[PDB]
Amino acid sequence: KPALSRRWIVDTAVALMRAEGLEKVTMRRLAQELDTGPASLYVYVANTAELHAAVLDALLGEVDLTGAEDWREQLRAVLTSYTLVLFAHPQLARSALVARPSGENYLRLVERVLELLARSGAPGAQVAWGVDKLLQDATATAAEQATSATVRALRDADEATHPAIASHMPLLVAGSAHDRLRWSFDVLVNGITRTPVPGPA
Amino acid sequence: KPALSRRWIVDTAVALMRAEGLEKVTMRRLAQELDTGPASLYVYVANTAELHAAVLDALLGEVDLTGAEDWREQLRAVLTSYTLVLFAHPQLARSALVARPSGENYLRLVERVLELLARSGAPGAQVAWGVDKLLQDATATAAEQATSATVRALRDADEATHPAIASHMPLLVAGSAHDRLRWSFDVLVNGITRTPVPGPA
Repeated sequence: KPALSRRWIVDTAVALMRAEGLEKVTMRRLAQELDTGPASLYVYVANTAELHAAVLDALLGEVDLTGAEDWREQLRAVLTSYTLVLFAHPQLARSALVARPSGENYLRLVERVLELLARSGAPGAQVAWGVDKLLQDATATAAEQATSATVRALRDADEATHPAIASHMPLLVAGSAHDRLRWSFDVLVNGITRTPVPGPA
Repeated sequence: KPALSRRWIVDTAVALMRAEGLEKVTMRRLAQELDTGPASLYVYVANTAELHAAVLDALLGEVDLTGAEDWREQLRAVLTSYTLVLFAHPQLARSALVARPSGENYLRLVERVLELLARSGAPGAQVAWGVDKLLQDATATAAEQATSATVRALRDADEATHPAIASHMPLLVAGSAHDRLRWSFDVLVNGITRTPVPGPA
């Protein structure tokens, strides 16, 4: 008869993942693990993605929101360590696009990314929409990591029929995921700081 | 005894999705539908994500690679219609992060995005890495669409404990998915055109 809590449920999910994978972390396997039914757990975590999000949140307590002073380089460091936790758990990146974390560690990540980005001097609307974009970008890139046919098809596209593709090969398919992430960080920071957020559609 | 082909398998997947959803489009339901076994299909489509990618490719024949002359506005139009097909099929966006399409329609989308982006005058490395980023960005945003706890937690963060969050509310959670996508298109184009791609790590 111990009382069911959100904390206990997620601590159990975390332990289940480390012991058995994450493919094993289902609401039914968790209900069984807590000697209760799925309906009980659903009041705390509403679905699989909320549950993966809570587990991701837990894992984000490891990331350094202190340092490894100025803002762009330290921004890049936090976004990298966020990304490195996602690369360790690509299914959590995949689920984070369906439902983002909402626990203390994620709120702390966001507070910090916002703090650093804000030092750029850019207007507040751009820092607010920007940190969403910097987070979504790392998450989308970690999503693509193994838990290619496109690359083959691009190499085989005919210069005659697809001249823009031929024109841009080998670079269209070149670079490490690290190289691409070094580049889109700069692309995004440069764009975020320079692009005003318009009013309502 | 009709001969099995990639085209036939995918045309069947497409018909199965329209009739029954997409949750129903599995390799086993498809093998059954073609009076054959899963092993036969795997030579053509290696997994679920390759299969979703082929179905996404099919659906991309609808997108306008003609127009709705100059480059930035027409770029925005193609990326929008790509995005609108993804918003209709969010699980295809989700799977497209795991395995991108590789068929004729996707190669045509890429050829065209590349053509338009290239008119910016930006160096070729930036147009090559840029169209990947413009595509990944629309795909990540469509992934987040329903096939929030974060928003509640941000509204409830204490000014005292999370001042950067309070500072950036309501905008941190404001805007339509349309508003956000109008903005990141500009953010990305502005950044892509202005950020050189470095050499090897």
